[PDB]
Amino acid sequence: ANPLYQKHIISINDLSRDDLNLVLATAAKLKANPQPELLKHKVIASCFFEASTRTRLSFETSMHRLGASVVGFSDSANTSLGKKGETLADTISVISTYVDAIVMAHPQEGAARLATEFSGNVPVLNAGDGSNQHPTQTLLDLFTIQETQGRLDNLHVAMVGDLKYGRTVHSLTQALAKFDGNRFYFIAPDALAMPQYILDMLDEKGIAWSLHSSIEEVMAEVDILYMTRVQKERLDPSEYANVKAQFVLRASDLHNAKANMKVLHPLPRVDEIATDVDKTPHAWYFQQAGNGIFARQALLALVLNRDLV
Amino acid sequence: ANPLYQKHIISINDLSRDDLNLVLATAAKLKANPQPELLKHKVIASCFFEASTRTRLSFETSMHRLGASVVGFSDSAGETLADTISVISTYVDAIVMAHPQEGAARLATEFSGNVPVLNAGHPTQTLLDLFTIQETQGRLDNLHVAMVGDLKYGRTVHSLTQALAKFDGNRFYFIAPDALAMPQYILDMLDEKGIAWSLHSSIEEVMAEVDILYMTRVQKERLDPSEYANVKAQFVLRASDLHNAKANMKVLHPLPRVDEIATDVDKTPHAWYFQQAGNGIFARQALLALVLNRDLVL
Amino acid sequence: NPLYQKHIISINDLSRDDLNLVLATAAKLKANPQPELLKHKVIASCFFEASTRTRLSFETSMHRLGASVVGFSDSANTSLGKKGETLADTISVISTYVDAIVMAHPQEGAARLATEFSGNVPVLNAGDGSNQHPTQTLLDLFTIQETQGRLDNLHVAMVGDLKYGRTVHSLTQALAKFDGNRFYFIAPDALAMPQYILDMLDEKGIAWSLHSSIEEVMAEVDILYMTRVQFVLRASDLHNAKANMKVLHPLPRVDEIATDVDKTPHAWYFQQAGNGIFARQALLALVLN
Ligand SMILES: [Ca+2]
Ligand SMILES: [Cl-]
Repeated sequence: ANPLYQKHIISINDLSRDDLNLVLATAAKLKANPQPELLKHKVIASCFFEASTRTRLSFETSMHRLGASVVGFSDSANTSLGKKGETLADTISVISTYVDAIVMAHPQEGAARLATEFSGNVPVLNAGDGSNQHPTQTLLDLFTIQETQGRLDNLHVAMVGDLKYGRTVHSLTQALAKFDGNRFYFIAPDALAMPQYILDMLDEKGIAWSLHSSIEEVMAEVDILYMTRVQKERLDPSEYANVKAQFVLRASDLHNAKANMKVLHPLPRVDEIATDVDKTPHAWYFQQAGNGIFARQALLALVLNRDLV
Repeated sequence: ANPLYQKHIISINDLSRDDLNLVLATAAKLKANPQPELLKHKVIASCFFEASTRTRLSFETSMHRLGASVVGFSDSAGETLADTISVISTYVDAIVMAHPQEGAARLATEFSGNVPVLNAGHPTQTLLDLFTIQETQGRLDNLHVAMVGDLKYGRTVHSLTQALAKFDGNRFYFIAPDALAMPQYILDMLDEKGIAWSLHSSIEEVMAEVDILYMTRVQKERLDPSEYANVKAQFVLRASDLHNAKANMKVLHPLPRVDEIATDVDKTPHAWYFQQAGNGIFARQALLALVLNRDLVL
Repeated sequence: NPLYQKHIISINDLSRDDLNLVLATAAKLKANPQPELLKHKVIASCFFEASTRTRLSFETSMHRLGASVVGFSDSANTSLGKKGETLADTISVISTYVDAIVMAHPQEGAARLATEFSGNVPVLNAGDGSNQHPTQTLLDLFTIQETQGRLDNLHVAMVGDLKYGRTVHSLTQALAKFDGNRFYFIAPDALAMPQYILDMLDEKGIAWSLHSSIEEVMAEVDILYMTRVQFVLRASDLHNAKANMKVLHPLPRVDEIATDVDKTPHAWYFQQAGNGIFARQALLALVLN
C-alpha cells in the first residue's frame, strides 16, 4: 500500500506517475495536518558533499518537522572523509550503519546511485548529483505547479537559462513528460541547450517541444515559466562566454502573461529574474521554496514509514 | 499579551524599559524553573554568516533547552543576502543571524516576512550583562559601576552605560587611557540626567566602593607603542587589586579576554565572567521564548 | 555507578571492571533501546580536529538517547583562532552551556588539559584525528566480545602498521587486562609492535609471537585485526579460517583489505563500525546518569 517504503530516490526516471501523485497527495495532507512526531526515533544523515545551503536547510527543516534527528556535514571540505584515500563506497557503508536514511548531494553525476550499492538497507535520497538529477526539487516543483495550475496535464511550460547543466530541468522535464498533453518551450544559449537525451525521450513519447530565442515570444501562452541560473561552477572553461545570463525576466515582460501564469525558479538566482518581478502576482519562487518543506516531508514519511499517512 | 511576540530584535535600544524588564523577569523565571518543551515544534535558523563560535553555541544551546529544533550554518566557509533570508523565512519560525557587514540584520528584517530576526552580532550581550548584574546584586538601581579599558570604541560599554542609566541612582566610574575615554555624548546624557560619574586612572582607588567591575580589552592598535607600554598595566586587573573589594562585588567581562584579567583572578570569589557567559543561556532563552511564543510563560 | 560524571580521556584509565560495565551497558542498550534516557541533556560535539566518522557516530549515539547536540566540525571554520580565544577559556565557557563535552583536537593531551577547566562537566576524548581514543577501543572490545562470546582465551592477530597504528597499542593493552589471550604480530620490520608493548605482555605472562605472513596463523586466529599503514588481505586467504573468525579494521582502509573480502562471512569491519553506536551510547549513559 506504500510503494515508496524503503525506496532509494535517485532519479525521476525510476519513479512512476502514481509515485509522483502519491508524494503530492501526502504533501498536501501533511501541509493540512502536520505530523510532528511521525519520524521520532529516526536519525537521518544530511550528507552535503557538495554544499547547497537552501536545499540542505529545506531537507533538514523537513526532517525536524517530522520529529527526526539529524547528523551530517554541509560541505565535504569541512570533513575528514576520504582524506586517507578511502572510497566513497566505504564512507557510505560506515554511515549506513549509523542512520535510518542518507540524504546526499554530491558534485559528481551518478554519485548517489553509486551510494546505493554500498548503503545496505538504508535508503539514499539524491539531493542533487552534479548536473544530472534533482528528484526532490522536481517533487516540490510539481507540488507547486499542481497547486497553482490545479493540474499537471495539458500545460505549456517554458524552461529558460542553463538547460544543459541544470539538474533541476532534467528531472522536471522527465516528470512532466509522465503526464499527458504538456508542451515545452526551451529558451537557452546554444552552448547550454537541453541535452539530446531529454529531447529523444520527449520525441519517443510524442510530446511537443521547440526552441525559442526569447521569453517574450512565448509569454502569451505559458502557464509555467521555469527560470534557471547558469551553473557557473559546472561550466567548461571554453563555455565562459555563457556565464552571464542571456535571458532576463523583468516585470514588463509579464504585460501579456496569462492570469494563471506563475514564474518558478529553483533558486538561487543571479540576475535572470529582476527584482521588480518579486512584487507581481506571477512571482512564485519563494512560495515554491516554502512548498519544498511539504514535498520533502512527504517523501521522508513515505520512504521511512511502512504505512501511509 | 506578549509585546515581543513576532518582533525583530536588532538593537538593544529598540527595547522599551517595560520590554527590558519583561526579558529579565523571563530569564530569571526560566533559569529557576526550566521549561524544556516551551518551543517544542519550533524550528529556528542559526545563521552565522561569519563564525562567532561561543555566541552561536550559546544561542543554539538556548534553543535546545526550550525544546526547539535547529538548522543553520556556522560560517560562510546584499542581493544574495536578501534572497537567502527570503528563502530561509519560508522554512523556519525564527532567524538568529550574525553577519559582519553594516546593516545586514536590519536588511534581513525587510525580507523575512512574518519571521522574526534576532541579531546575534549585540542585543543579547547587553541583556546578559544586565541579567548578570541584576542577579548578583538583586537590583539594577543604586549601584556603583566601574568600566575599564577601551571606553571610546567599545560598543558594549556604551550600551551597558546607556541601559543602566535608565535605572535610578547609579554611580559610574570610568577607568580608561586618555585617548580611549568614554565619549562626550554618553557623558552629556549622564550629566543632563543628574547621574554622577567620575574618571580614575587606577582600578584600586575605587575598588572599595564598586559593586560591578566591567572589564574590556585595550587593543594594541588603539595607542602608540610607547604609550601602550606605559599605560596598559593600569588597565590590567590582578587578584591583588581585589584586596579591598566589597563582598558582593563581581568582575564582569564580555569575552574574549587577552591579558587584561590575569588568570589569578579566575579563582577569587569575585570572578564572574564565566558565570556571566552562562547567563547568556537564560537571556537568550528568554528572548527566543518571548519572540516565538504568543503567550507569556506563567 | 563508578563512571558517573567521570572524564574519559584514555582507555588505559579503565580497569577490567570498568570495561565490563561499558560493554554490558552497550549490550543492554543494543537489546533494548532507551530513546529518552538523556532527554533534556545538551551535549557539545567539539571537533577542533574534524574526524568526521567518529563525530557522526558520537552525535548519532547522543540522538539515540534523546539528547540535543551543539558543536563545530573543524577548527578552521570557527572563531576560536582569534586573539584572546584560548582553549582553556573556550572550555570554561562551553562547560557553562552543556552537560558533557565530546572533543577531538589535533594536539596530544588537549582533552586532558580541558578537564582542568570544565568544572563539573565530563570531558570525553574523541582523539586527535587518528583511531587512538577511548570509544574506538571500546567498540573494538564490544565487537570482539559480541562475536567471540568472550574477551578471554582468544587468539588475536594484529596486522599492518603496528608502530604508528596506536589503536593497536590501546587494544593490546586492553586485551592484556583479560585472561589467557595470545597475540600474533604480523608487520614489516620498520613498523613492528613497540617494545614497551611486548615488555608489558611479558610482565603479565601473556604469550605472543611474530609471524612473517598471515597464512602462518590463519587456522588458529579468532580475531584478525587489520590496520592501515600510517600485507594485503584477500578473500582467498580465508579458506582455512575457523567458523568464528572475524576480520576487524578500525577504518578507514585502503588497499590492505581487498574489497573481495567484504562479501565473505568473516568480514566484520562495517559491523564493527556500527558497534560504535552502542559503545558510545553506553559511555554517554554511564557518564551522565
Ligand atoms: Ca524582456
Ligand atoms: Cl540517474
